[PDB]
Amino acid sequence: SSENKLRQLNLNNEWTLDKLRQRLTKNAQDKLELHLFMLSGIPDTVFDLVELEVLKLELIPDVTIPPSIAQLTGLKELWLYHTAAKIEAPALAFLRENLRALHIKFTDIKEIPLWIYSLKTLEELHLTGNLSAENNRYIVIDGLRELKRLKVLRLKSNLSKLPQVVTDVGVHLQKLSINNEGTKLIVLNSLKKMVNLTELELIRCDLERIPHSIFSLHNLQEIDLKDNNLKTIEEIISFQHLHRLTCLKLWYNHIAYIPIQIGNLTNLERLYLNRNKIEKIPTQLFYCRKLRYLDLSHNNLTFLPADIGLLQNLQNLAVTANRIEALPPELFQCRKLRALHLGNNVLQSLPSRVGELTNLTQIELRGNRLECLPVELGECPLLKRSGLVVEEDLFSTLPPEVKERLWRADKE
Repeated sequence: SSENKLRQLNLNNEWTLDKLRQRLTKNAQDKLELHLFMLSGIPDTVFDLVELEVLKLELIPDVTIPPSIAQLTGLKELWLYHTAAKIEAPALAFLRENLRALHIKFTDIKEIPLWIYSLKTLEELHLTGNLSAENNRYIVIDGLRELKRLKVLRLKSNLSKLPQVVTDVGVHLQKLSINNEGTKLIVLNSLKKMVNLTELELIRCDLERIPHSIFSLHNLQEIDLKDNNLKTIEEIISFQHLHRLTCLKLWYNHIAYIPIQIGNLTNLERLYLNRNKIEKIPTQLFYCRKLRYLDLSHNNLTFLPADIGLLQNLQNLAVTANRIEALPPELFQCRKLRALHLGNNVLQSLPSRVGELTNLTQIELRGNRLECLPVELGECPLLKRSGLVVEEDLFSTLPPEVKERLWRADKE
């Protein structure tokens, strides 16, 4: 049509290849992406960007995805933010055979392309918006069954319950992520069907108690229950049967204590308990002897038990913003430590045994009640001034020789 042609010509003239290349971004996931927003359509010059991996369209009306999309032979992801998208069969056949991730943020069904359920090779789907209509609960995802290659489903949709169609896709799904924006999710036994899941995120779902369905997910490797108003977590006793569980995130809750049965989660390598209300660490936690990452920051801890020295694989330890008076000497038996986040405590001294931390590259000390610093920080071969985060006057207490080598290490 003549009207469409003139509008398209004008858009192409406004979006030269040089301008598009200046707009490209190497994004956080190291992917080459183009983001377009608030335009009248898609400039045809987009499809000369043959290196593109991610296309993001935001708030673009009346969009038609054209057959030249097949020129983007490395396109893997398409993001549609408030952008309805029409397509003909050649462009769709290309997406059906090559697109790996689809993100859609939508206001209502009008912004959901009916062709998305035919995207037979899709591995990830991310939906942000309400999934239901009158007499049509969860219709937006009824078609998930046809996405037989799907590995990752992310929903940000204020769900009262987990839709049955989700639990049905559990044979092949590997990662389920729900961000419920504080809407209480009721799980009630249906989650047990997602036997292939290795990663589960139930974020901001007002769970209050860890749901018992999780115990049936015997392939789980990682669980994240951020911001669910958890006060007690006795239910972790049943995690002892999840033999592949290596990452437990219960951060950002109201947890008042750590049950001793945490020590039977013996395959834990990363444990995040930061931003809770915990006052002490049970000694049984140190039976989690494969721990590499431990974050207990922003709790109410006064001391670290001597048994922390039994965590021989500990590499990153954070206890920021507690009220710890001193560090046990046994902490420095943890020879693999690389990072020690100790800020905003009430430390009065930093033990001389820090010199034994051969692999230390990062130590945050600010906001403590230190009068001086110990010379033995100079014994840490890999530490640089940029990794020693402390007030300048405290840094000055080190020997000039030590201070010289820390400064050099950065500039070398």
